[PDB]
Amino acid sequence: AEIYRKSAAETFTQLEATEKGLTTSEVTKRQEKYGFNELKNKKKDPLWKLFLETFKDPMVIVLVIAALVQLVLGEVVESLIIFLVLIVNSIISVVQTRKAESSLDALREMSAPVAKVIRDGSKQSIHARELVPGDVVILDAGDFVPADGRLFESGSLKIDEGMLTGESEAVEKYIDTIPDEVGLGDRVNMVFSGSLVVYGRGMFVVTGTASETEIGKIAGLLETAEAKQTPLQRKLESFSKKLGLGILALCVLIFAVEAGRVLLGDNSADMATAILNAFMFAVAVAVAAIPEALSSIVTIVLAVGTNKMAKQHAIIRKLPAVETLGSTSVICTDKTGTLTQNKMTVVDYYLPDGTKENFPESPENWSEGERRLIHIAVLCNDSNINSEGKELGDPTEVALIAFSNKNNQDYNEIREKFIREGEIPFDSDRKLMSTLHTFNENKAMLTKGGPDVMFARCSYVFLDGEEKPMTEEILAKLKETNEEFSNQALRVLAYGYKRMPADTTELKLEDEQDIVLVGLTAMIDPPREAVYASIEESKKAGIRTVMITGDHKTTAQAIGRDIGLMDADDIALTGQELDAMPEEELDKKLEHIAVYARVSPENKIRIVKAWQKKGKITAMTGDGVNDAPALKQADIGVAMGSGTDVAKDSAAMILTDDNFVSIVDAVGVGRTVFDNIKKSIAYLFAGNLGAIIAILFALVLDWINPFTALQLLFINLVNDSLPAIALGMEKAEPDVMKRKPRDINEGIFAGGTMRAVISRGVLIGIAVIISQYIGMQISPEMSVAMAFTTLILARTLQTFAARSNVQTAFGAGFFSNKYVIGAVLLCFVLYGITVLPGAREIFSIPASFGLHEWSIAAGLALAAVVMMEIIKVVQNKFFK
Ligand code: BEF
Ligand SMILES: [Mg+2]
Repeated sequence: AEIYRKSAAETFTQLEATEKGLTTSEVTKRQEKYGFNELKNKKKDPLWKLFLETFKDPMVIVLVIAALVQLVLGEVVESLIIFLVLIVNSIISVVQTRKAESSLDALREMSAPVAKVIRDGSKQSIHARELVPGDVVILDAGDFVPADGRLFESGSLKIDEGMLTGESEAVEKYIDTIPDEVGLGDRVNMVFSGSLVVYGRGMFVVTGTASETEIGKIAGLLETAEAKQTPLQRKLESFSKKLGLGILALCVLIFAVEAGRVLLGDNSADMATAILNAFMFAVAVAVAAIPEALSSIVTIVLAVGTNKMAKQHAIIRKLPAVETLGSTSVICTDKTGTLTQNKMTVVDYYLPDGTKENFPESPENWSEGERRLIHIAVLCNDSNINSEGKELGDPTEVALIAFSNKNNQDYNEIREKFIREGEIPFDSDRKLMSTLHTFNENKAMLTKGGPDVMFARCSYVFLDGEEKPMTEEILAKLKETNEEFSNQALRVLAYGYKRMPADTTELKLEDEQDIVLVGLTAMIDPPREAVYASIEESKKAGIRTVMITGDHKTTAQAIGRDIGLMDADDIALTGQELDAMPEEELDKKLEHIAVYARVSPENKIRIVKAWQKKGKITAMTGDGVNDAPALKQADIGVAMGSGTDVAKDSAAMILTDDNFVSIVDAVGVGRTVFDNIKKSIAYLFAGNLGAIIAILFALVLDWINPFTALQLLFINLVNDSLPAIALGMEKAEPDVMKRKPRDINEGIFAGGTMRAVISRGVLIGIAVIISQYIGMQISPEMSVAMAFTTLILARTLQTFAARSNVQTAFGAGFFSNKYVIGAVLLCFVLYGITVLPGAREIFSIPASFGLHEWSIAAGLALAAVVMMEIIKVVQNKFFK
């Protein structure tokens, strides 16, 4: 924050080193003191730590207590089933946590393997690991920067600072000390570790190593990035705490009821039998209320959504990440490589003849001026594309010839038509290269460079021909066009041709006057064709989009206004302004600011953290290294296929096809996934509530347990899991994309879903109560069998009613959800397996369970479902 401001001698004196180098004793003492230039990998959570962390869930705690109670009671099989369920849930959660945590290693491969360091007066290829502040490193083209440092001798050095600015653009490096504070991407006189050197030679003095570097700061932010809780995960945690409190209250009520039946009853009833009955009732309540298959069902629905969006070439590493997309309220975005294609292109153009909007794609129909413009654009080129669009040098020349080829006019044919006869490379202050290649029977010299230099050098122009050198009207029009392009943040290069000499004798400075401007071409990183549609859909979906980019203020403003991110002539927030902004000021000015420019990776993490502080599920989407801290910090991080590997790892999603529409598609798929998950959880907990009501009513009447532990485990694991998955297979709501993002504190049972849960559970419990009463009219074992049958069949047929909370199954399509019908049929098969003579004893179903008792129980379950439909109709007609 101060090294770049200080002079080269000042920072040399600060580090106690000279330009010659440092001795071996000094370098080894400085290596032993805060040395070891490398990104220390985080030890990260071991497997056992994650295992014990997964055991802190209230549902897991209640299930563990129930399993221990069953093991003490002698129910070895049911306790082992509960233990296996807990093992499966913990394994699933730990696997998901490991997949999320795979966003590690910080990509230390970005750091250079070697480093040309002059040590003890000798130049050696010392490995970048053994580098210390004070070490003087020589840089050349194609050499990764080993450590952060300040320039003191650099000859036309250019560094691809694509891991802070996020752009593969060769940033020019000058040794002059910066007198004023500049942004992290504008530090001209300071190299940064992990940034490739594109062109030129340089030699700097290291000022930072390991975590003190900017890539070190990025690695530190990645390591300290908060493991965000998924909105489904946080809703389930809150409802799990509530359900654990409710189950503890239910067990307290059970023990109090039994203690009352003993103390207020008679001394004949032994304490041991009553306490044993209380323990069985409490463990049955725990098993029933806790959905043992809930984690598996949620994981399966999330995997279904992940596969659905992987069909669109968007790999979602984290299973809850699709849900996190569904609950997204803010989409933070990078510009270079994420909004734009990270490929410079020519978008606009101008000639004194005029501008025909879009450049014609037919060279046969091309005008003379346009043809000469393209010619003096291609034959003066520096880059090339030969195989699979391989880029030769700077993206500016690549942009020029890509625009030339995009008009169905291959540049290679023109280059072979007009052989190069000498050229001058870039001359720093002289932006004009002015190649002197011989043309077709004209021997005209062609030039290309910056706007201002071209306009100052020449006075002629190509209006219709060799126009007389007047410089008022054409100059005004040219300047107006250039200023308009600059206001559009369009990079401008002006080209011309001179032919007076027609000799081409030497290759040196020539008559830089009278180059006869024929036109100039605009240039910018254009937004992806899918970006505008994605922005329009996100705004229609209530999701605001925020641009966080390393580009200058002008380019970010132009891109935001191009895609409708900002208002008319809005003002973006520079990275410097954000750095000078206290967190309170940023929070006060967060909704109003929609585009951030010239930001550092820590600035991106700061913006994402601030947006998450406002209770909004932030969707940071990026492709560069600078986005990786923000990708990890965001609740959902979205990467691109062409983005860097660290950005792909740090982001939950990876758009392999770089389709920005896939981001809004993921938002919609996640909304549908959360609707289906809420349907499945509502169904599971309505069945659980029915079982709980039946058990409590049996308790208060001194009745036998409606369902044993094995029966409840079977229902919750194989007879509710399949219908819950089927309801997770539900079709998308018609207005799934028009809904505002769901509240982060909405709760799992909200917006009429709690009412449906309560009604369905109450009716299921009432049916099981009536069935148990009818069974007790026969025998307690018959009561258990018929209560279990009624509960299992009511929960099987509850799939139809749980499809929608306002529209009945008869009216939403009874067979529209083929998964629901398949799950209902398979649950019928499973229940028929239960009433098999061999398996009757396992499910406490006596051999006397005749077809009359089955008919009564099945009719009670069907009446429960019919009354559930009737209650749904009464609810959506009367009160909402
Ligand atoms: F590469 Be970006 F636009 F931060
Ligand atoms: Mg980028």
